Parts: sequence; C-alpha cells; structure tokens
Amino acid sequence: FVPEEFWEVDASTTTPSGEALALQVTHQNDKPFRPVNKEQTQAAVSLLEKARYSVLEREDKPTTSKPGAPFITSTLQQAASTRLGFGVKKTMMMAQRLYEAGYITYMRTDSTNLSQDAVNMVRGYISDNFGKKYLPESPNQYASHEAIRPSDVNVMAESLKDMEADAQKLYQLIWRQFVACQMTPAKYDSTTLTVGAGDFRLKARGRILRFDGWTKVMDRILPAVNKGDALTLVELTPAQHFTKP
Amino acid sequence: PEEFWEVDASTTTPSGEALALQVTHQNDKPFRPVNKEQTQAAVSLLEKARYSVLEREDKPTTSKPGAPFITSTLQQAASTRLGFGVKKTMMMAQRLYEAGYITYMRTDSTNLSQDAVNMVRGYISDNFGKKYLPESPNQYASHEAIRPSDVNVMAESLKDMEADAQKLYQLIWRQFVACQMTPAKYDSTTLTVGAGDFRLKARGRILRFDGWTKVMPDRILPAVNKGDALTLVELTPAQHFTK
Repeated sequence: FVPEEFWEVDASTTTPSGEALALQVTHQNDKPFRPVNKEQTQAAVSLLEKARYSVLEREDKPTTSKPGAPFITSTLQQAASTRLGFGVKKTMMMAQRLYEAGYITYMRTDSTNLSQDAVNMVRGYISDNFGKKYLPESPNQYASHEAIRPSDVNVMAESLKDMEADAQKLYQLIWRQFVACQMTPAKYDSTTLTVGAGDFRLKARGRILRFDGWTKVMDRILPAVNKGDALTLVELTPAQHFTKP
Repeated sequence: PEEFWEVDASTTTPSGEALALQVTHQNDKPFRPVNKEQTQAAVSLLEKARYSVLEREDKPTTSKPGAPFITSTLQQAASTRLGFGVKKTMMMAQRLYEAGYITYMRTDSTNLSQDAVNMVRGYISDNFGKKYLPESPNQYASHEAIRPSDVNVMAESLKDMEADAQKLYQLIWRQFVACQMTPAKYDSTTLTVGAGDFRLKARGRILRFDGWTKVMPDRILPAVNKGDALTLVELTPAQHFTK
C-alpha cells in the first residue's frame, strides 16, 4: 500500500453580528477541492486570503437517525475496533469467553435476527427504564441463527465480577447495541451553510438534538446568519493528510 | 484444599512382565500420607520390602447403561465429557429444541414415550443386532427425558448447527440409544500384593461383550498367580490437593 497525500483547508470567520463560524473549503472552480502538496495548498490559500466571503445558502431541515442493527460477527469486530481499540482476534477471544460463561449468545453469526423471547425481553426493559416514547409501536426489523446479544438484558456489564475490564467493555458494547436497536429514532434540527469566496465554495454543518431516542442508551450550533450576509475572514488553517490501508 | 499423597510401585513378574501397583494399605490401615515426610518414610520401607502376590481374584462383571438424560444429568455429562459450562449447555440445548431436534430440555423425568421406545428398539435391531436388544424395554428410576426427536437423525446431519451443538446432540443421542441396549460384560481381575507392612493392588478387566458401550464408547494385568514373587523396579510418590 502507498499512502496518498491530500490537504484540507479550514477557515475561521466571523458573522456580521460578531459570532464565530468555522468553515471547510469544499470546492474550487466548481470542482472538489483536494490539493495534493504544500505548494498547491499555498496557492489556494493565497487566493482565499484576499477573497470576499458571503453566505450563498442556508438550509434548515429536521432530520432523524435510526439505530443500527444488533451485532453480527463482522459488525461486532468493526465496532470493537473503532470504539474500543480491540483487534479482531482479541475481540473474538473475549466474545468466546462471554458466550462460554453464558452472558451473550453464540458469537459466530451473520444473522441480525432476534427471537420473540429476546424482543419481548428488551421491549419490556425499554418500557420500564426509558419510557413509552422510546418504544416503537412494532419491533424494529433489520436486513439480514440469531444476532449477538446479551442472554439477559437485566444483566449489566458492571455485574460481571468474573470478567476483566475490557471484557466488561465488550459486553457493554453488545448490550447497548442490542437495547438501542429496539428503540425509537433520534430527532434533530439540522443546518447547512454554503459560503462563496472567489472561485471557492465553503461549508459548515450543524444540528440541534430535539429527541434523543436510541442515543439515550447508546455537530455544533451554527450562529445566526442569513443568505447574502458578509463574513469576515479571521484565519486559514491548511492541514496535510495521508490515506491509510 | 487438603494435601494428600499417593504412591505407585512398578514391578516385574517372574516372567519379566511389568506390573503397576498402587499402595492402598499400611499396617492394615488405608495408606494416605498428608506430607512429604510421611511419604518419604513409607517409601524407604517399601524400598526394602519383599513383594509377593497375596491373592488373585478373577470374576465376570456387568456394566449397565445409564438412564436417558434429564436436565441435571445432561448438564453434568456435558461438563465432564465435553467441557461445557451449565449456561452454555442450556443455551445450546434450547436451540436444538427450538429447531425440533430434541425434546423439551427442562425436565426431571427419565420417562420415555411408547413411540420413542418403539423407535429406538427398531433402530437397535436394524443397526446393532439382537444381542444388543433387551427382551423388555429398560426402565429407570424417575414429562419425558431429553432425547432426540428422530433417532434416524445423526449429529453429522445437523448442517444448521455449529460443531459444539453437534457434539451436544451426539451426547444426547448416544445416551438415549444406549439406555435401551443390553449390559456390557467383562472378565475382571484384582491382584492383591503384600510388601512388608504394606498392601498394594492392581485391577484389570477384559471386555467380553460391548453391549451398550458399542454406541456409547482399562488395562490387562499380566499373568501372575498367588505366591508369585515380584521384583520392585521403581516407587513413584505423587502430591495431590483436593479441589
């Protein structure tokens, strides 16, 4: 594998009211902005430094995010790696121990299916511990033996006195994914700002949580600015990156 | 944990054949040292003794099969023979039941239905032979026992089950078929040896008819008679702890 070099440019600006607004340069000449070396970035930066910044478009809309499916072997490995920093073989050793102790279901599966007993169990837990608004009218179904889930939803990670810290973290991950998969969607009020500067286009995205839904068990607020408003550039910050395997 | 020792004695018969012995008594009382000093004291004595066969008992023996599984005995057998914990065993048994491969897994009864008895006796007659089939169905001290739903379904055929689930089904299947088969027969032997203040023993048996062990799978003591002199080769002490 050969790492590919690419640069990104962020711009700190101030709204007419004086509030801070962070932007990411996305386009240059209507084409995706992605310089590959320092000189190219510097050339772009020199242009952005003199350009006039103005809000081209502001889009506000409600959005929802649904929970993910309960774990299968491949998704558990991916999540344990991303969230906990566990390698695949370590994740599988720990999952096998949790299964052999009877804490979770069989760990080698490619099915997201959940038995009626498991659905009854988790929906009861949700009704008792979270509330009616967190419970969908009908069980949530997922594209797809059974998924990897706790054997007893009433058993919490901290109660596994026979497991070391990382094993408890893995159980907690499995437990949270399973409970969340049967909860209602999270609701947000999203905002997207599009800014123009010379032959450059920049953007900022933000959202405000209206209902937590599944996120209760398991980006920022953009300042007020309308279309046509002028933004004052404060600082440009280029960043060098390299792709990974 | 309680520390206790044992002592094994390797000897040779007049013909020169090896004979392994275990020390069982000392001064007519059960031998069971609790430390290294006690054991070493016994070893020094055994090292200077004359060894001779005090008695040889040869007799036929019988081994009957066990009852079909109930929840508690399945858990015990899965632990002892397969190394499965209780929770794991019950999770797998539940899946086998839900798939329809075995009968309900929560039971305290060793009873078998007339249909199940007819089915397994037919299997035995077809696959093992008349000497493996008792005149009347075998009865056991005691809903129904945990058994396969279809005796013609072999563990190897459960494509939808992982290896350990197949091992569990195999265990249940073998226990069920064996429980309706005839006793195994052996010719047993017990050698009692005298060595100074100690008594040592060796046990052996030869299979004469496999019976139930045919579906659900010791030593052969060398030829020696009462009065035969034995030559001590080596004494081997062993330290143990209760678990």
